[PDB]
Amino acid sequence: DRELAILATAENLLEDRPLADISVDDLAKGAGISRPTFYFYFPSKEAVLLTLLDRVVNQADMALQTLAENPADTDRENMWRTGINVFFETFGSHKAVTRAGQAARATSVEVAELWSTFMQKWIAYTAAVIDAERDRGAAPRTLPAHELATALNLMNERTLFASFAGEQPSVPEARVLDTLVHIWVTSIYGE
Amino acid sequence: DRELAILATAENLLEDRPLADISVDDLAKGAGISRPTFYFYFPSKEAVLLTLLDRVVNQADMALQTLAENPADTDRENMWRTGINVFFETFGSHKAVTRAGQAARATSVEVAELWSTFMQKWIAYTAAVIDAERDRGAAPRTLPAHELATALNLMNERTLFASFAGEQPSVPEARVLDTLVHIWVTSIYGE
Ligand SMILES: O=C(NCCC(F)(F)F)c1ccc(-c2csc(CNS(=O)(=O)c3ccccc3)n2)cc1
Ligand SMILES: O=C(NCCC(F)(F)F)c1ccc(-c2csc(CNS(=O)(=O)c3ccccc3)n2)cc1
Repeated sequence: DRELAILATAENLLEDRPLADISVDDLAKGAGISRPTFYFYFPSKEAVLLTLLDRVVNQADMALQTLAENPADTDRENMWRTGINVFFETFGSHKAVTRAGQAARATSVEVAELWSTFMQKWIAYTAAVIDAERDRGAAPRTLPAHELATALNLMNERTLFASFAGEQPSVPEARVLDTLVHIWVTSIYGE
Repeated sequence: DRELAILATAENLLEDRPLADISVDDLAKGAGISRPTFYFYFPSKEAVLLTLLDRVVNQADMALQTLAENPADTDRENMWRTGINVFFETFGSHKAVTRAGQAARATSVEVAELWSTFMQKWIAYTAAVIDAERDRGAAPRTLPAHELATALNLMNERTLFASFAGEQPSVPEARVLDTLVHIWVTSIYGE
């Protein structure tokens, strides 16, 4: 639609500059519509970023749902690698939306609440799998599962997103998946 | 001095509202000086937060230097707990400066560079200790030490600061030290 064109324009421009430096007029021009026509689709450029983030977050969530329904046939190291890889590939394929969406957590209650809702969901799912591993005798009962899950999820948020943004310091993007898998597997299966 | 009074006023006000909602006039009034007298001590309210952050960061750094010079007489779990505790206690004793200083990373190159410099230093020291543990045969050679150190340091930044801010999600403050120690010890000593 024109909606999909505004979203694509926003994602393209965000690869060059922050949302602060993008105007409604910029988004309209790229989508081949006028400013008032823009306001028919979105109330604000902040609504455009919220929608972009919502789509990327739901893409990751559905990928993880897909894996949870269809468990891959592998050792525990590859089970966790496959789950972390959802986030690495999904967010790493949308770096500009990731960077801008994280930055908007500071200024938008709707972005903060979106991020908070899905992090809670991914932590609860992490904990449920760690608890399943403990129930079947493959993982030791150490930390409370939900506390362990929370810190591992927060580690992944900061570490993946520092890598994608090329922050100093950061793990290089080509090393970050193996880095996180090591810490997940040792902390989940380690006495 | 009047300098110390401005710094104390800023830290007190930051416990109530963001730097965005604090004026130079607010800082002058609390310190018992006029606005132009304020500008004799600091160029801007942003300089006041930079100085507060610089003092808290250097306090943590010196505490860690103190431990590095005078190694406590304990098992490896208590060695790592004592190091992480520097950050938990130092930043956890200055939550308002922590929150505001992290938020200012987005808008101030000097705050971003301060934070980046010390994180590099703390990661290099982490890696140097992991490498010492590997050299003496107490830790296995798994991940490259500096990559492991980077992800553990970034985990601590996000997890400690989410706890202090009471974010949803977060580990409760009373559980966060034990949570992080578990993940450091298992990931550093785990095959
Ligand atoms: O990174 C994460 N969070 C942070 C997100 C960020 F960074 F902020 F973007 C994150 C990583 C992994 C999981 C997860 C849960 S359970 C599992 C195992 N795979 S599984 O059960 O789906 C599976 C995989 C393969 C075979 C069988 C089951 N992996 C959840 C969250
Ligand atoms: O949390 C950290 N970083 C993130 C900071 C944040 F969160 F962003 F604020 C952080 C935690 C621990 C260390 C560290 C290095 S080495 C050691 C062992 N203790 S030691 O060598 O100093 C020691 C202790 C006791 C006995 C002997 C030696 N601990 C470094 C950094």
